[PDB]
Amino acid sequence: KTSCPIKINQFEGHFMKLQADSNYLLSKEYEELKDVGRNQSCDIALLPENRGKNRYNNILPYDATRVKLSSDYINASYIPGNNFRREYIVTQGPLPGTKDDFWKMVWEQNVHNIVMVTQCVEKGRVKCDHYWPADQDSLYYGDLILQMLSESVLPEWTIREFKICGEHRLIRHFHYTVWPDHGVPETTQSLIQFVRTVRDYINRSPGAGPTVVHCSAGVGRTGTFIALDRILQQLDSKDSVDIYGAVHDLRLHRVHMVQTECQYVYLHQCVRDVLRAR
Ligand SMILES: COC(=O)C(Cc1ccccc1)(Cc1ccc(NS(=O)(=O)O)cc1)C(=O)OC
Repeated sequence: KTSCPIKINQFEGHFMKLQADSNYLLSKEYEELKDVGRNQSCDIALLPENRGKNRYNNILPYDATRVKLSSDYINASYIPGNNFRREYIVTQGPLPGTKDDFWKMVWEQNVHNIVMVTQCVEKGRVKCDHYWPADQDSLYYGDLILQMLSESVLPEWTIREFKICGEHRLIRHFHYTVWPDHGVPETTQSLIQFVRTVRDYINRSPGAGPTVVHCSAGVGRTGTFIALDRILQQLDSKDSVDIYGAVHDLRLHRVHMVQTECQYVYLHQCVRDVLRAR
């Protein structure tokens, strides 16, 4: 199994079924995805030299799908989307000691858009280094110089633009700030409108490499972001929605994508609201 495609007109009822008896069928479903991708090794991320480069010792990219730096090690994975095979690069939240590698990756891979769906610290627990500059002052990261051009705060996300000088790119950073680790946003609408805003900018980024998405580990809130990005496009696009198949494809690429069942529920809730409203 692989893809479970649902007719738009059937989605609501189907979601109800999954929801019946304390989420019984949904629990069964989320559970079929448990073993997807589990055949794959992570030997490179385990090399001694790379140990300090992983934020979590049990969240490591598959060798088969990892992003290589042109010492080639970053904790990052290529991920297919609705449209192409290297549609996203998914990564952990940079560490103080990996932020130069992360920006080196952004530069080499031609990325114009970065989506961050973690806070750097939540309730005191560290999640992600503050790997861009505090303000308008420029900073080096390895052999790159970065300047923050602009920073617009909104209630639920902040959009920054960076200028990178390498060996003249404008990078847009999309920071959603109210997504609790291991949890889900307080509403469907907030993330639905964030994704739609991000997709709009990605749509307008002619020539861009992969979109970067990260959270803390780069699995749960990252994977939910991307599964949502994928499915909202199917909804505009198609007579079907494939949530199971989105999450399945993600898992073939990186461990634990969509990391709690409640994130999997929340995906179904978002489709349902978009479909109720239309
Ligand atoms: C050593 O680290 C772990 O075991 C963690 C988080 C954790 C949990 C309990 C105690 C310590 C760390 C790693 C982890 C996994 C998912 C997230 N959420 S995400 O940032 O949205 O992907 C954060 C952190 C985990 O859940 O692995 C499956």
